[PDB]
Amino acid sequence: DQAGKSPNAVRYHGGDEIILQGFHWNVVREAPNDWYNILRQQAATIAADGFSAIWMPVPWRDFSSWSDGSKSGGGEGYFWHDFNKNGRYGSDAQLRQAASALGGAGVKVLYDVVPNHMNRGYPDKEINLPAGQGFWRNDCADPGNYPNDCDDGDRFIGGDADLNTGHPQVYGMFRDEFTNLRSQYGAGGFRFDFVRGYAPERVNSWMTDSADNSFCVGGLWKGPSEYPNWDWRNTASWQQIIKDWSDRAKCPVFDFALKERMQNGSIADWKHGLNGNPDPRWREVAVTFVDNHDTGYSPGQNGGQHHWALQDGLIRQAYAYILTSPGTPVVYWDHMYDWGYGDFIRQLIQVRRAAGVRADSAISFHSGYSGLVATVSGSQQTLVVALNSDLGNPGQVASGSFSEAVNASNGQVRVWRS
Ligand SMILES: OC[C@H]1O[C@H](O[C@H]2[C@H](O)[C@@H](O)[C@@H](O[C@H]3[C@H](O)[C@@H](O)[C@@H](O[C@H]4[C@H](O)[C@@H](O)[C@@H](O)O[C@@H]4CO)O[C@@H]3CO)O[C@@H]2CO)[C@H](O)[C@@H](O)[C@@H]1O
Ligand SMILES: [Ca+2]
Ligand SMILES: [Ca+2]
Repeated sequence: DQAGKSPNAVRYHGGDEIILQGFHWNVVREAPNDWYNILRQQAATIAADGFSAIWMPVPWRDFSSWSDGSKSGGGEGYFWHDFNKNGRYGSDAQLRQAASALGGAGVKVLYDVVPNHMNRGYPDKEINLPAGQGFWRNDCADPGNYPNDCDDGDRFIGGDADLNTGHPQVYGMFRDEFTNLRSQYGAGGFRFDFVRGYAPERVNSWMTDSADNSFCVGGLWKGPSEYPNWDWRNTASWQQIIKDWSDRAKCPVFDFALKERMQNGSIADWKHGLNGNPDPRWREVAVTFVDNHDTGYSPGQNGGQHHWALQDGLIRQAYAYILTSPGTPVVYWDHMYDWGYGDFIRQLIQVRRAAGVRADSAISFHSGYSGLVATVSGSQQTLVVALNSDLGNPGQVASGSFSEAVNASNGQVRVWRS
């Protein structure tokens, strides 16, 4: 495990990570208080599958609850009330065992942290911040979903649960918890939640103070049309918007540019995600994914959230693309362990590693065929990737002696290594 910072000091940890999102939206409903026991038990498997890191659910207990017609949710971690680790995923004790088992097997533990808001209203909690002290966004005049004097970012829905993460005491509180996660819960890094909610610069601060040399990733889902008309971002590409967050937080960022192309364009247009960017300083900070707990389905109730789900006819192509290309790939728990894509994914992980493909590896796109046709310059081998293409042989697009590495879905997924 190579471990440095990128050339622009972004915390990509060697640019060689392969991450597993370790949960789906309905875990708290399907394996109540049993999730950490399940991970402990699966640690060796996760490690053998080839993952170098795992994105853990929020560790802070969440006993929230909501209902919206047929829709229902709560307890998943995004509306926590305390730093107490005895939540719906399992106890503190189990968490410790789980992180220890993962860590021992050589899988880094990345915690999902939610600094933007908390469950203000929860009656029995250990963290009680009174009103009128500047701790809350709503301590200030709250015009609309725009930064206010009590919160330098967007608000979460109503904004009544928004924290002034910039308040010296609120900042300090998060900072200590981050340090706590690293020293007693074996944190090798963090996934920063709802990043649009507070300044990017705060994320760099936090990382600097508690885990400067760790891995970090920001979850920024905000399209151009959500910025004010006068803002440059209102006219920028998805790529520019996320790259800008990354420059400021000094953390890799989820590639929502690739996700939007996967949902709205053709497979040939997948080349316009951050990860396909010709400048290595651009593509290396991209954290690729096919679906997450928000965008995809989940086993159980209501099929989870499925806000921007990738259709099944493209799941193999999508994994083939992310696992063989630049940026840092993320595998969704369900595709891997629930839905039967596990074998195919395992094969690609092996291909990626044998080729020595990394965050900054070069990628070239070949124009004369149908589908996506790309040449990837791994540090050990060159890969030719042809997805839903009329390409006949790797030699039509690259110099060298190629061997078939992968051939799935009636040749819709073809990968060759030199
Ligand atoms: O007190 C503040 C607000 O509280 C109430 O909001 C409810 C919402 O209406 C519910 O829908 C729900 O919210 C979920 C959200 O549905 C779910 O997607 C998840 O969101 C995360 C997301 O996973 C994550 O990836 C990330 O980037 O950001 C999101 C926020 O962290 O989790 C949310 C919280 O559980 O629950 C909230 C609170 O219970 C109320 O309705 C509002 O009026 C009020 O302002
Ligand atoms: Ca690394
Ligand atoms: Ca906010």
